[PDB]
Amino acid sequence: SMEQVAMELRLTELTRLLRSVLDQLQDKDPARIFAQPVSLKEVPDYLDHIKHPMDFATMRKRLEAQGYKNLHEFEEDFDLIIDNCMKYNARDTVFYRAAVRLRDQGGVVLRQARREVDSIG
Repeated sequence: SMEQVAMELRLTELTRLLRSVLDQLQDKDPARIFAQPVSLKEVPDYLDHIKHPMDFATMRKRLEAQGYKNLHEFEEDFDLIIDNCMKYNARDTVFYRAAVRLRDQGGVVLRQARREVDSIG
């Protein structure tokens, strides 16, 4: 149906906007601490601690399959990146600190992304 196509075009345009958002958030991680999944070879207990691991490569795979239906879903995954790190790692670590700085810097990007999502529809 034409209605189905129109909905598909809206999801495509959302995907474009989310890709730009993703790029901007990942620029706020110049150390590439959040770029890839925590390796279970290197941190074998990780899944005892963290029940829903997340990282930027995993988000990018979801995104390119148009797997984010709205901005809330994308933000949920971004928050997992931060929140998982802040639980597993202590306050005195480069990991935790990186997460805090990513959260603080990413909030600015996401604030305007929400306005754009609402504005364009």
